[PDB]
Amino acid sequence: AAEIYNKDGNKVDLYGKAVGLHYFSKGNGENSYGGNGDMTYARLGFKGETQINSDLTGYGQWEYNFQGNNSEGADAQTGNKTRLAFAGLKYADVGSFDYGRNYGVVYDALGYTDMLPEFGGDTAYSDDFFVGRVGGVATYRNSNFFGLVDGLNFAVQYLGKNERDTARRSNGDGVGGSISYEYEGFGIVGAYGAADRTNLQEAQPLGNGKKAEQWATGLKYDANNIYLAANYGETRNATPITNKFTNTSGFANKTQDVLLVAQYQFDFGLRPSIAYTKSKAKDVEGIGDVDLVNYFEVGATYYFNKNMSTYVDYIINQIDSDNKLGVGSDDTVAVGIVYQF
Amino acid sequence: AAEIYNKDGNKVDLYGKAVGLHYFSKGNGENSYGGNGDMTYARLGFKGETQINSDLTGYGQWEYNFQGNNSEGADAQTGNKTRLAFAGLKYADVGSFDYGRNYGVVYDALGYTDMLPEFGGDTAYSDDFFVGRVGGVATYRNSNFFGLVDGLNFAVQYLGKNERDTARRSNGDGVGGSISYEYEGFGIVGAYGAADRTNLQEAQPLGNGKKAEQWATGLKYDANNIYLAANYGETRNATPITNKFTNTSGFANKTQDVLLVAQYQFDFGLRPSIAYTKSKAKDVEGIGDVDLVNYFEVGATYYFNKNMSTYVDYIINQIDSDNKLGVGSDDTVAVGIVYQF
Amino acid sequence: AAEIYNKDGNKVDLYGKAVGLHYFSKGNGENSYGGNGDMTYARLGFKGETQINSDLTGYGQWEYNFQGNNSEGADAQTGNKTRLAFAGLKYADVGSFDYGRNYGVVYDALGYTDMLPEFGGDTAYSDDFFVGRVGGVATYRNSNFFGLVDGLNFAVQYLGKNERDTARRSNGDGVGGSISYEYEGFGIVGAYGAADRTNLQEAQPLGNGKKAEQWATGLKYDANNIYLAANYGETRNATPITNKFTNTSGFANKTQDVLLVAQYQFDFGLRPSIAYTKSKAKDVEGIGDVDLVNYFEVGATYYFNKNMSTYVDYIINQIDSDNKLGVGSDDTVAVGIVYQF
Ligand SMILES: CCCCCCCCOCCOCCOCCO
Ligand SMILES: CCCCCCCCOCCOCCOCCO
Ligand SMILES: CCCCCCCCOCCOCCOCCO
Ligand SMILES: CCCCCCCCOCCOCCOCCO
Ligand SMILES: CCCCCCCCOCCOCCOCCO
Ligand SMILES: CCCCCCCCOCCOCCOCCO
Ligand SMILES: [Mg+2]
Ligand SMILES: [Mg+2]
Ligand SMILES: [Mg+2]
Ligand code: NA
Ligand code: NA
Ligand code: NA
Repeated sequence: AAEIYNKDGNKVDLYGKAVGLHYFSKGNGENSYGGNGDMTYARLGFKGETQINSDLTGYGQWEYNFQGNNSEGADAQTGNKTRLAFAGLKYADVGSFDYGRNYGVVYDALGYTDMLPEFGGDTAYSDDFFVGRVGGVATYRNSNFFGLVDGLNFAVQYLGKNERDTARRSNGDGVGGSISYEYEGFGIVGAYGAADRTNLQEAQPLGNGKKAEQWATGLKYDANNIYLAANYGETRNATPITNKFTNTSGFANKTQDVLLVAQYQFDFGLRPSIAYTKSKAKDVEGIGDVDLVNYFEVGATYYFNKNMSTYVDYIINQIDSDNKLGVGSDDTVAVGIVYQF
Repeated sequence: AAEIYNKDGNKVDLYGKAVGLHYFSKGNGENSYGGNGDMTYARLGFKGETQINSDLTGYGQWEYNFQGNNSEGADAQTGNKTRLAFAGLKYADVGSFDYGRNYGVVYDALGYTDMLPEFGGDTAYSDDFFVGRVGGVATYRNSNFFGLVDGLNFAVQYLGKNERDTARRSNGDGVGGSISYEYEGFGIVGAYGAADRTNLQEAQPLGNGKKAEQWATGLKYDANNIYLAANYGETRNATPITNKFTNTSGFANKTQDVLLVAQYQFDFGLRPSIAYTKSKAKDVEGIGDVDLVNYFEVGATYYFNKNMSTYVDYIINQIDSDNKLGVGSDDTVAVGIVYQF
Repeated sequence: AAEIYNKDGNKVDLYGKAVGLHYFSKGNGENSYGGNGDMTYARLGFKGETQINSDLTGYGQWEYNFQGNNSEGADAQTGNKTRLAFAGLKYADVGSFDYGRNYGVVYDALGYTDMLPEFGGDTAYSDDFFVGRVGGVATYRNSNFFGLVDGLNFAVQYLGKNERDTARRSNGDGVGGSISYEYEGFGIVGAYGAADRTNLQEAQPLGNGKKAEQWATGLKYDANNIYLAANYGETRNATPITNKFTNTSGFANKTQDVLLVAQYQFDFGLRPSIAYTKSKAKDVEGIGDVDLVNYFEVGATYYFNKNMSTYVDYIINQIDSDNKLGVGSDDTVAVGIVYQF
């Protein structure tokens, strides 16, 4: 970001990017992984930190998504939203605490493989308990275990109920945590969270139970110009799904999720990527097992410098044309050009 | 704010804050003063001023509210809006003039008690003629009476008609003004404004008449680490109300409004607050007298520095369970953590 | 704008303005050129550029419109939108390429007369193929013809299909280009673009054909404190129209468009303006010829400096009261005060 202020212990960055982005899929993209057409968007945000005393810092962050693929007519606001808005306090060797809209603690694990040029991170749904950005989350984090164990971190998070007007975007009270260890270029992590479901969620035809659960483990290697990561995750009554045939909606009673990525960064800027993502629903009403996501990725980002890049991301979709939920089976390739600051 | 530009007589500040905020009320908060659940939000704005010559400055300001308690789904924009957008000119000892969306001149008085950690300021409704932020307002202000009387200020404001698609947010043409005097830590102020009502407003079942009127007086003391203030106000056909029982809506034929606040700022950061707010509707159709607001406040803000604070604000709601308009009778307590720049 | 960052070859400007703005027209403005009432708005944007090496720069830009004439109620978002969002690369003497939401290439011509204090530029519709801002546009530009011919520029633009939920805001694939030559204070330009229409567009009662076409030529003189410009343009199946009598909608089978402007900039700040704009629809179903726009403009901007200005813009509307499409026939005058940075 661009440091717009640095005095008296307070630093503030404005940050953002403009992403010229286009998806190419068969026909109207209706049956594809990512869709088709212009997908241009921009981001803007601020990130501030104040040194309160030697041991205490305060911080806050806000981040917004502005779609650049809408007309200036009545659809102008489609897909626009606040991504993050939180504030907190960090006290040396004791931990940090923040509250607001922020990443759910299971993303402490899922973030490991969420590194593809355009796609990937498919199981880190927004407004989905602990796996993505979510509102009303209070998060305690500790780095290097009170300063005693270098590389050992943990987090505990309280998720406050959000009774919204859709089952998809709602949640009940919940709690979760994570622990990670980093060592010589490697990181390993485990995260788990459980929460009440709301009545509206329970009322949906797909998915059954009073609690939602999510956990994931991850390994990454991030050194020597290589980035390699693997996630496994499982969820109960937590992953949102829709049956396009019956026009029903709800949550998968269970999923088993696998994500893999490998990338290499050449000195001259090129960063090729390959990945695999498979999210498998189980015990789905009227169906049993059904794939939600299943693809191989081949892509590349070319970095001109830390402000400018382009990329192509090809998704070789393995979902078949007779997927029992109606999941699209066609490939999608994204091409993007990115200015960021 | 953060000064992002200062050359050739032009200074521009970017400013903002991230407010992690949660309300706690009985049950679903449906019958409470403030509601219940996550209430996180962020603000962003700019404020600019150009020195045109020795005697003339130009200025402009824009300010936005981004809710942080919405999902990234279809409710993403709920409660998002521009709070201020105006530009003006100030000519030494003659006065300033600005036009756009800005505070109505009666807020020159009501601002005195609008100082609680989270709540308070209940009668300074937005889009309500002269008491809060409102669109299309042209405002002339004079400080120290043409430079002749230190501490003596006055304002005159023309309110342009806003025919909106709700009675609640509309207004006709109007005019108002205020005068204030500050002396040795004290301020006293009086403000009055009157405006035409629109046909849509006249058509509502609650409230009757062709003119809306609002006035308020205020005293404050702001010195020696103390802040104490009192407002009295009266309105005619101006305060918006709803009868939850009859599902009718409109404006109170009259209100009488009292707001009191007392705060003390300790050197180490703590700023306790106590307050009282009672807004009383009179001659309401089918009812006569009915309280709209009636509570005692006890709260505190802890300031770490000028960038970081936390607060708790407890509203001891005195509205009774049989309030004839259906006003909520339950208490609400807010807890907030704030980073601002 | 305000340069918020300048290190390592990357420069970023934050920019914006607050425009206090009011329109005055007969009655409710329903039958006027511009409407009536408060029209205050604000703009915010960023514009970045990174020097990648001696010959290569990357850049990005985002720009937003925040209306300041809405209430903070349910109409809060009306007329808010992203105006621009794109990123690109410029390689010395070879050209630049950008993609995202940007000006259609025919605006390379229409921009010449789009210089009035408040109005004007009437044929540069947004989301209208090549004449205004539009989504999904890939644009190649060359300055000084590969460095061989000073003042000679050209552009080629690919317009990607946007199938939106309104005919008005949609378009099919298209291509266009422009060429301009500047010399001794003068500029001349020609621009043309053609694109497929979508099925939804073809389905509208007004307008008939599979292709939309737009072209325009322009001359400007911009020197010696004078600004004078002329545009001529023609369109096929491209200009959006509505018959208020039949409540039908679509596109004009053809238009012929003329825009003229002349302005002079006095040293002390005053910049008077006169203009003429006439857009004439032809072969309109059930009507034949009908004027869409037809007015003379007289106005002035007073510049205090590069940050602060005021203006008045008077539109002498020549549309007659029996216009066969229901186009408003009444005058409109805008008064504005502008702070910008
Ligand atoms: C002390 C550190 C705490 C780390 C807790 C997590 C341990 C597991 O390592 C996760 C490696 O990824 C494995 C992905 O397959 C998952 C199958 O169960
Ligand atoms: C870290 C990730 C490791 C994964 C290895 C990636 C290999 C790329 O996969 C190529 C599979 O092509 C199969 C083509 O099927 C098309 C059927 O319609
Ligand atoms: C020369 C300065 C002009 C000030 C005009 C206002 C005078 C009144 O003082 C306001 C003090 O608050 C009293 C609150 O009770 C109101 C009851 O009427
Ligand atoms: C500047 C303000 C001066 C106001 C003094 C504030 C005193 C705090 O009020 C405490 C009242 O408690 C009454 C409890 O009733 C509960 C009934 O459900
Ligand atoms: C080599 C430079 C290329 C320029 C191509 C455009 C040439 C025409 O000049 C445009 C002057 O405005 C005339 C407006 O009337 C239009 C009537 O046809
Ligand atoms: C560069 C532009 C050159 C155009 C010259 C502008 C002259 C201003 O026009 C004055 C026309 O007034 C006609 C009044 O009709 C009113 C009927 O309701
Ligand atoms: Mg279950
Ligand atoms: Mg009355
Ligand atoms: Mg035709
Ligand atoms: Na169910
Ligand atoms: Na009435
Ligand atoms: Na047609």
